[PDB]
Amino acid sequence: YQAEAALLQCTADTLADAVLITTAHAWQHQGKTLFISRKTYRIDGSGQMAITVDVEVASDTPHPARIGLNCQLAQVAERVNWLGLGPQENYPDRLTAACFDRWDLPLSDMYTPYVFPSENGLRCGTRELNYGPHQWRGDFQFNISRYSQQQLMETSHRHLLHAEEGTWLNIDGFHMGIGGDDSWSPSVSAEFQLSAGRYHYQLVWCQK
Amino acid sequence: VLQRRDWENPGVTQLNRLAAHPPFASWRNSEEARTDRPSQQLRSLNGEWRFAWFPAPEAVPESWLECDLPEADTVVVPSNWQMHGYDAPIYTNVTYPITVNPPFVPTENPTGCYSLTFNVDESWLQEGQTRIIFDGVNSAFHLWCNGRWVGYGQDSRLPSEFDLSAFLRAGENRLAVMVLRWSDGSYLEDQDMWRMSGIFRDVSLLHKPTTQISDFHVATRFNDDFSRAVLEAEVQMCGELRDYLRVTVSLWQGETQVASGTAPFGGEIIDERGGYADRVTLRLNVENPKLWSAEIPNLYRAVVELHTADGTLIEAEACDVGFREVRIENGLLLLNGKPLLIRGVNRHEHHPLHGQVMDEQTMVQDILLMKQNNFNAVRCSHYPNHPLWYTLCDRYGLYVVDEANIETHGMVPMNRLTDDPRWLPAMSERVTRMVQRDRNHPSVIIWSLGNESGHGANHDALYRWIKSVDPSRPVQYEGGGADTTATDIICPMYARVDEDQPFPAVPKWSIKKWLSLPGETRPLILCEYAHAMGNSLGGFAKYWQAFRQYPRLQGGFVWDWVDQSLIKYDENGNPWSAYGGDFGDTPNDRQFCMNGLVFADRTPHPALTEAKHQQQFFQFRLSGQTIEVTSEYLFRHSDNELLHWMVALDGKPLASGEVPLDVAPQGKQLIELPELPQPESAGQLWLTVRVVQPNATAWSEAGHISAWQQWRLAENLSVTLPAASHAIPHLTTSEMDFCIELGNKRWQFNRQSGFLSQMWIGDKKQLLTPLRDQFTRAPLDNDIGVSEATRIDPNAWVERWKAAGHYQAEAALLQCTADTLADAVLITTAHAWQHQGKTLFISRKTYRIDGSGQMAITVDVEVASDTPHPARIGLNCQLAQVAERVNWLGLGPQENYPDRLTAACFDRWDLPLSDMYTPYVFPSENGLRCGTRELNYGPHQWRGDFQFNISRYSQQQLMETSHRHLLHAEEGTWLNIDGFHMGIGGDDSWSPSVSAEFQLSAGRYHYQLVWCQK
Ligand SMILES: OC[C@H]1O[C@@H](SCCc2ccccc2)[C@H](O)[C@@H](O)[C@H]1O
Ligand SMILES: [Mg+2]
Repeated sequence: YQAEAALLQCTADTLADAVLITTAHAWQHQGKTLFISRKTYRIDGSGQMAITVDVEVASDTPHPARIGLNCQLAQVAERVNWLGLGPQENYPDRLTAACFDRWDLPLSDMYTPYVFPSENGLRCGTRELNYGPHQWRGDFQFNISRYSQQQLMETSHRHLLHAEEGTWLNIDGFHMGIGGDDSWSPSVSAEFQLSAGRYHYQLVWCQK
Repeated sequence: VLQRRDWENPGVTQLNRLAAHPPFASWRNSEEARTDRPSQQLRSLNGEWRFAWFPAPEAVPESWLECDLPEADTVVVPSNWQMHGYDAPIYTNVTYPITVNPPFVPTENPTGCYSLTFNVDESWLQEGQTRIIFDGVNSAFHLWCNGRWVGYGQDSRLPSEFDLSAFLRAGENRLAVMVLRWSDGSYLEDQDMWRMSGIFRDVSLLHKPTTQISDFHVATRFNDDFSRAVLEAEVQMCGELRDYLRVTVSLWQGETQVASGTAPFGGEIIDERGGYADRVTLRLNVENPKLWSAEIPNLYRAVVELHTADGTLIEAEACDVGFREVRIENGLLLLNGKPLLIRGVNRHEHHPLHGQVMDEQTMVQDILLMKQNNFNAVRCSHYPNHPLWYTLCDRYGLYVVDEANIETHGMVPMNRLTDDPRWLPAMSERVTRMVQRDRNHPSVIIWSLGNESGHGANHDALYRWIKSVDPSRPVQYEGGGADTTATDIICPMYARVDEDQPFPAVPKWSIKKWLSLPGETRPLILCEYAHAMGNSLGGFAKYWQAFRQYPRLQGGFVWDWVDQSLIKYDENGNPWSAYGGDFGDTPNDRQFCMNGLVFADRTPHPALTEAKHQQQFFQFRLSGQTIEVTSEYLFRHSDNELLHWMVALDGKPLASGEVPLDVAPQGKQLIELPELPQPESAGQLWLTVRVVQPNATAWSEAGHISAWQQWRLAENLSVTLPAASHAIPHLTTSEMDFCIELGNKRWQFNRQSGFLSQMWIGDKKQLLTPLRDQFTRAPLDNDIGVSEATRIDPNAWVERWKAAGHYQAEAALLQCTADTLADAVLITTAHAWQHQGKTLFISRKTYRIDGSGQMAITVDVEVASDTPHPARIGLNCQLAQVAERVNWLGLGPQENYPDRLTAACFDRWDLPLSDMYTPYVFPSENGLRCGTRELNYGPHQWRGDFQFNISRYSQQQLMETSHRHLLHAEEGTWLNIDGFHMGIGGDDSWSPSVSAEFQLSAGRYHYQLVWCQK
């Protein structure tokens, strides 16, 4: 929760028909490196931005809850449209009931109002997501809402949450299971833990 | 004799054959019996005999009974006559090698005529009884002595004895033996093995006195905690009963007499008519007996003496006694009150030069290798063994399942003969004579009614016969669905751990589910599992996890110990390994005769090390700095055991140490490690522990490793940049090629194919073939199954890959571009693999060549969801150079695959190029190493996270060649580097058996390599 990103590399290059940005970051806590991410951004003449991500996780840190990107978008739209598992909230070890199709819901149905606030509203197996003028394409899991992960963690009751300016988007290449064999001891099975040490995913961000 | 045709009549299995009994030597001195010295009363007739071969028994001339044929050769006995070139051995699995028409056999019935001239001593003919013993003859035979007919025998795997007292004369005597290849007994001997014939075990003469010991049985009973035993010995005599006759039984431990008893003949009253006048039962008390087990094979020696009341010895007999108790209680098989875990293997009697002739030296070699690989049990598949085998298992310590010679696999339905009462006589001789021969051996713990003969009323009758004559051992039988009323143990073959196979009438449930079916209470021990054919034993760890977690899963017997290949010679007289069909035998079952963990010359396959590790007797757990050691021994303390530990950072040793093990049977020991070093340098730290035996044993050398395990400790990720180079690579663009130069190095990319087509260091070309994607492997035996060109099996992996076009698919270029960055050159390619308009795979690659001279390759592959999952996703090329050594940092040192890699350890390994090839007799994909981070070969170095194989043989040549002796080294070296590789399977080899977690089914894959010159 406390680890600070330190820049290792940030370079730019003009190719024939595109611009390529390359970055690398290390996340540290008291001298220990927890994660490294290496990214390329390729912006071509069609106006698409292709993002490639490669992450390494130290074998002796506890497996992380997710590996993804987040940002706060400036705009609020009424509807979310996606091609992926739906229509309800689904997670990697609770997604048999969800079906793959084109789904379309108001932004408020993308938030599950649990009385004790937590991570909520994820959709898995997603190939395309549309929100306002933006479109993301890939093979990912996402959640979209007016509440940051920080605000959900600090607030003990759903009536004390307030909508933030704009919309918080989380796009994950990988997400850990939620468990539930019991709630008083670790219960996420070994096949749902992010224990592989190296991960790779890719996204295209465009304006359609 | 030619008009009765006894070999075509299941009602006649013998004429004039003597009763079965335990092994006898007829000593005439009690000390010679006690110390097991050779007996003058037992002569071997093994050596040179005369032999003639005939196409049928009607072709044997009548003069052969009186005198030697001039056209006979001299041959060694024991032998199989197919091993001397007289006719071809036949390898068939299920189909009978003759027309199925019981009880008739072909009129063309190859016949072997053996003869021997021999002297008999004068002293042998004045007094007593002379008998001849044939330990095994295949398949039926008639015997003559000095021209006169003596008798007839069938059942190839148990001894046949005949009285020769009335036929022998002083001086020169002649035996004549006529052996038939086929008989009605052949219908009950359809085991999966080479079909051979001849006098293939020992021949001997035994002299007994007229008043003699004719049988004896030994039984042991215990109190609740095994602190007091009663040895009960029943002795029977033949000949004239006299009042002065006495029997003494004594029990020896080494040179110390421990117990003794003496009685006159006359048993207790049995029924309204009295008792046995010609039997006696002695009871001997033994306090604190040393118990026999496979861990500690403590033996006593029992001597039985027939003597007169005034003390004159008539004859002595002896055997080894082991005190142990085997019972089933509350659904568990117990030995000496503790539950067994069977580390078993199936073993055939097979030698590559001598066929089915077993010698002592071969038997001892098999037993030492078994114990050295953590096996404790052996199944006699599928017939009684040579009598010396049970003696060696008693002395060294292996549990034995002894099996009757009955298998009728090729019948339709499988129980056609075993449900018929006309075959009940023939089957009962095979079961009752085995029990009368072997019931005194401590190593025999379970009887088996035979193999693969369905379930018939004859099996129930014989199950109940054994329970009544020998209540001290359980009975098992697998036929008719493995859990019938004719078995004490559920004993399936090839049931899977988690997956059901619901066949009609005879389903194979998953073993965990079978245990809990409504009503079921018996223990479960697999009589055959993990078919080891070729490159196999994938998923072996999954059986051993289940065996340790479930009490009623008590282990199993691997199929099987040794490959049944034979030796043939080429034109230059060089030996090669041959299999079904290589002798002109037809029909045949080709390479299905090679299922062993060892090659026929007793050299190990790579799967042997996976078996050794899963079967270890010590289990380990790591918690912080503490190792917890658990013993899985039932009876011994760890008194010959030292734990070595070593910590290494990416192959480099940092700390080491030893600790003595002191752990009680089924106990635990905690070992605390010293404060481990904290290095600053990047990389993963690894801890390896190994259990070493400092002293030699009967079965192992000083320094033998019996158990090991490896864990990851702390990791430090590398956060330093590559050193900024001054030089920039130069790009030259022609119409045909992109060419990149830096210093003396040069790379060339072909613009029509889109592959790296050549690389130079100085002026020396490095490649003979372009670096290309590869999605296929030379198919393993488990990929092919029972599929053949005549009869295609559409469900096998090789058939799915062929029908879909994976072997034929052509790469089509979609894109090939080049760009100069600031400090590097970047090449981008894309290819599609097609077959008849369908796209199977797409690969997108980037090559980045920087100023340090490194080439970084990124690969992204898509696989169509409806094509069968590919065997691998990787690159291949043929390098121009041949080097002596391969050095790698990864799992090793032996061949390992994604579902067979628990036994391999991560370290720095270094081997000659030839150890990177596994010479399976049927060629296939082989030699892979997984989990690899760095590979060095000549001047080249590859870095990444990959699996590789390196050799002189292409995947194409391995797929097209049927025998390892026909392979030839290609120019240069074939390298395969895979991001991903499918599992090898091996639950069985005749249906798909690669588990879902080992299939490449994710649709999208990514991997990266760096290729440099260090
Ligand atoms: O080593 C082969 C194995 O074959 C299978 S039959 C099914 C496979 C098969 C059938 C016919 C020809 C070849 C293989 C047996 O059940 C095993 O005991 C073992 O003998
Ligand atoms: Mg069979």
